[PDB]
Amino acid sequence: NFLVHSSNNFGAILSSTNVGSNT
Amino acid sequence: NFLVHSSNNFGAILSSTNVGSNT
Amino acid sequence: NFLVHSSNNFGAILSSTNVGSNT
Amino acid sequence: NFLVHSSNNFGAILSSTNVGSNT
Amino acid sequence: NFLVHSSNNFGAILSSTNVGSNT
Amino acid sequence: TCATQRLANFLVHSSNNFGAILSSTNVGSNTY
Amino acid sequence: TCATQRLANFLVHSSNNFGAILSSTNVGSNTY
Amino acid sequence: TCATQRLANFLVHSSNNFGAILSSTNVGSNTY
Amino acid sequence: TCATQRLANFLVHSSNNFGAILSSTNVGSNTY
Amino acid sequence: TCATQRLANFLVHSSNNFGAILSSTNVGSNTY
Repeated sequence: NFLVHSSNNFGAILSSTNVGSNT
Repeated sequence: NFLVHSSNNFGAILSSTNVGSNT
Repeated sequence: NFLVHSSNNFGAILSSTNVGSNT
Repeated sequence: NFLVHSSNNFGAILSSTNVGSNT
Repeated sequence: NFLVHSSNNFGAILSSTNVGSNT
Repeated sequence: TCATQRLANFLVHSSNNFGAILSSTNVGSNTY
Repeated sequence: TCATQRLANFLVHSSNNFGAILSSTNVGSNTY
Repeated sequence: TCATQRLANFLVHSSNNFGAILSSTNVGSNTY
Repeated sequence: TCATQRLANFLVHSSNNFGAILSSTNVGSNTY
Repeated sequence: TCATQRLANFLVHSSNNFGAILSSTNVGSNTY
């Protein structure tokens, strides 16, 4: 399909539900 | 399908539900 | 399907439910 | 299916439920 | 199915329930 | 890269949070 | 990379959190 | 990589947390 | 890699936590 | 890799934790 590669960065995620791609 | 490789980084995740891809 | 390899990093995860991919 | 290999790292996980992939 | 090999690392896990994959 | 702490105090209070509350105080320590 | 702590005190209080509360105070120690 | 602690005190209090509370104070010790 | 501790004191208190509380103070000791 | 401790004291108190409380103080000793 669309062949993703994030190569992202973060931090101090809190009380969320989803952090990242989905299919 | 879409063949992902994150290569991400984070820290100080707390009280979340999901951190990463999903299918 | 979509053949993931994370290669991620983190730390100081606390009181969460899920940290990583899911199928 | 989607053939994952994490190669991740962390530490100071505490009072969570799940840390890793799931099927 | 999806043939995982973690190769992860951590430490100072405390009072959690699950640390690792599940099926 | 010059960095140093010499601080006296700090207080925190919260009755019953539903969410979370951080308190970070570090020096020079890069965090991934 | 110059970094050092010389600090006197700090206090924390919370009745009953539902969530979490960090308190980080480190020097030069890169954290993954 | 210059890093060192010379600190006097610090206090923590919490009645009954539901969650967690860290307290990190380390020097130069990279943590994975 | 320069790192060393010369510190006097530190205190901790908590009535009845439901969760956990760390207290890390190490030097140069990489932790996996 | 320069690392050494020369520290005087430190205290800990907690009434009845439900969870856990670490206290790490080591030098140069990599921990897996």
